[PDB]
Amino acid sequence: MIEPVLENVQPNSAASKAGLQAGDRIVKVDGQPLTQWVTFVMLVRDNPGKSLALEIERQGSPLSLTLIPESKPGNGKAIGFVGAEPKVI
Amino acid sequence: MIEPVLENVQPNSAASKAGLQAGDRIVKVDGQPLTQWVTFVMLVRDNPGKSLALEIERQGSPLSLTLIPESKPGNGKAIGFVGAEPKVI
Repeated sequence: MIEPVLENVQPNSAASKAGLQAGDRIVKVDGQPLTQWVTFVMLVRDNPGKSLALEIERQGSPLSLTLIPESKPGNGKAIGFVGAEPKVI
Repeated sequence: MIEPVLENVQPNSAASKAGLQAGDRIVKVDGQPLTQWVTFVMLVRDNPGKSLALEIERQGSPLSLTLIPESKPGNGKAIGFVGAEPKVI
């Protein structure tokens, strides 16, 4: 139900470094289409330090960006984080 | 599908101030039961600067905490943020 559309981008995060912005919609990761935030988050979690090739939509137009999921300060889990919050209905 | 269980808590956020920790499960907000992260996030979004009464579960035991959703630096939308990321399957 949560839409793959960014509400907020955190500073010095994978998302800011990738050039993501509030309002951006995640459309494809590594060529694979997605429609749910959880799909995107699962991929991010599973891929710390791996380049994900993103196709996003901004203002109805496509952009190709690279996102590399990172750890978070204070978190020692072997997972990647986005650095952004999603929009909710 | 995303579980109302925290994977990470951000510093100087509503969640850290509330005393929330990774692994905590959100069980009730203002007496109302929830089972999905989106339900919790909707409430947070809708309630900037309003005290939400949280019942959480940590290690299988209930705790009562207060959470006051806040804005994020650089975001001028009239909404509240949690200050945390959820666990995903």
